[PDB]
Amino acid sequence: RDPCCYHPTCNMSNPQIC
Repeated sequence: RDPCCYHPTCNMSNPQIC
């Protein structure tokens, strides 16, 4: 998966992935 989507805040900061 995208690295950030395993790390909430990261993907909150990148809705796009997750």
